[PDB]
Amino acid sequence: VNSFSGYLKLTDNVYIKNADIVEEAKKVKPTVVVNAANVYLKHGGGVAGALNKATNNAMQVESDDYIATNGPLKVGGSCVLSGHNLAKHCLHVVGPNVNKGEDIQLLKSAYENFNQHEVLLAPLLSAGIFGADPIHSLRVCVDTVRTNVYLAVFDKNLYDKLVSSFL
Ligand SMILES: Cc1c(Cl)cc(S(=O)(=O)NNC(=O)c2ccccc2O)cc1Cl
Repeated sequence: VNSFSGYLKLTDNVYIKNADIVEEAKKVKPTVVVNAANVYLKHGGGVAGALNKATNNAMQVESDDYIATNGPLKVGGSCVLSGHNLAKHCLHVVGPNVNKGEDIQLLKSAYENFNQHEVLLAPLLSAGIFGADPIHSLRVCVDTVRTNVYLAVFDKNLYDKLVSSFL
């Protein structure tokens, strides 16, 4: 039993809801919140911009030190950093950005990072400003992630579309 509330059960381990991931994280304080990161951990917009704003820019400060030490992530890769006031940990995961021309096949590799964590609050990877079809992202999520994933979808119209088309 965990503290997530109001989710629709899509599969054995995947749950989906219309929610602002920032507000969901602040309320649930999950062990792991997933950020829709880029390879530079520059949290300017989209989900990353919103998560970073909620930490009063502390996520960005921590991230800049991480990059200065380690260099950029790989597309499809991840790193674990602090969750600040939102979660115990933040798993920064880089899905391919379609508005950059990156290979959508890397979306499966990106979701594989979720399997290192028993329970996660997460957005759909590569959705939104990353340019991929959120329906496809959901399919890859369900077919790749084996741990318990709670997907927060900000847009109510998109949430409704995501449920009604799910196979
Ligand atoms: C960067 C990013 C990611 Cl990676 C994931 C999500 S989401 O999982 O909340 N889905 N939402 C959408 O695709 C969307 C599309 C068109 C208009 C509004 C939308 O909200 C949002 C964002 Cl901005």
